[PDB]
Amino acid sequence: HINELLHILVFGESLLNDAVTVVLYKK
Repeated sequence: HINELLHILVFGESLLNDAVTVVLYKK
């Protein structure tokens, strides 16, 4: 799809890369 390419895209742009570490690093 490409309709949310604007929403779901930013909805978690980097906000995900920050939650993927704290859980992988500091766990």
